Amino acid sequence: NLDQMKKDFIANVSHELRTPISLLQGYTESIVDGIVTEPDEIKESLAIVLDESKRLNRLVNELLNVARMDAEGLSVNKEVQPIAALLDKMKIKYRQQADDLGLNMTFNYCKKRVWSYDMDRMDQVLTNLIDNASRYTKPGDEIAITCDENESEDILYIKDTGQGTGLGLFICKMIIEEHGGSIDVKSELGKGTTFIIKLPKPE
Amino acid sequence: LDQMKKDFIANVSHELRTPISLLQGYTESIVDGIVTEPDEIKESLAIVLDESKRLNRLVNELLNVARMDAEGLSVNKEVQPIAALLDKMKIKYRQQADDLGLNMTFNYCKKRVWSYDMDRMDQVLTNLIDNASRYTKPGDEIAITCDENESEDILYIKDTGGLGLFICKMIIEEHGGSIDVKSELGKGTTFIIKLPKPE
Repeated sequence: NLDQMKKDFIANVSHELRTPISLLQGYTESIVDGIVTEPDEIKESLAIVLDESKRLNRLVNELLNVARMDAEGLSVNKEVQPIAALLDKMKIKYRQQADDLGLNMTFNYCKKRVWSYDMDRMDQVLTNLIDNASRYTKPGDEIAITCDENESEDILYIKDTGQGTGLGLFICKMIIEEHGGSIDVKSELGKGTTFIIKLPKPE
Repeated sequence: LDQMKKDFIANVSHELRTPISLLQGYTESIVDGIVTEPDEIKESLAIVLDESKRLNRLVNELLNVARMDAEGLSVNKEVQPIAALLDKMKIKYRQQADDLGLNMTFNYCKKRVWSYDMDRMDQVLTNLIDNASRYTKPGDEIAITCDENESEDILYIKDTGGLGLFICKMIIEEHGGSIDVKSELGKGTTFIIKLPKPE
């Protein structure tokens, strides 16, 4: 039923991208065709144009990450390497967008831990999870990534204080399972959501 | 083919970035009070409008290709006229043919029943017309015409000018048909689709 998931994802994505385009087109045309005229209304219109343009950028980057994840398939080549190297990439990648969205992003208790993972594939996974949290969050919210371990497994928590579709998270689950690991989620309609990634310790 | 898809996404990433950067940058200069004089704002919003149209065209072309890949080789031909398909194309590209200054002509196609999967052929014709739209300029023409040989129905897509085309070929071959391409550098390209007659 992967095929149907892909169809429903594409259907949902089409709507989510067309809507912001139709909105910033209509507001722009409204100004250039002389329908909106009052300075306050021109300014409110342009603020929406800018907001929709930023939302489109975020939607497009999220979709392309899902596309790359899918195109790379199940190819996982784990290397023993610090987990902090991956989290530091996530930290620079989302530094500006966290500013923009008013989000506090934290990376906690991971210093000097050496894990076994595929950097490029886990980048794709963490991108999709952060992208997901960034959808459902508001200014003043937090996205906290925390490391832990049990006797056989390294553990990453991604927590936020926050058919259509699940594909992104379903591909994430496949990549993690190809690491020999697991992913679970807990969500409360209070508080927010936590993803739990477990990966086998380096042998 | 994994490198075809990887190369397509890389190309798509590059082409989407430009218009999105322009929309955001040229708008923000106005909201932040950097670009202020009426002449100036007019020229900036013309760019935003033009780039929003470009983005939309690109997004629709990409999602069509995604839908095509997602349905794989699923073809269920149904016996029905072709004019139903070409009517949807005419509607779907009416506004875009203005935006780009293109003349899209659809010759008369007698309403004999063809045999074809509407949604897969819609996808195919969308991709071929999208393709022609990116190799033309204002003034140019895209003309769709129907023909027949003894055992096949023939659609010609000719204009006066990767992965998408490859999947088009797969879909047409699953109809039991064939796709060919002809091009005289300068004059333009002709795609030739042959489908088995129903009867």
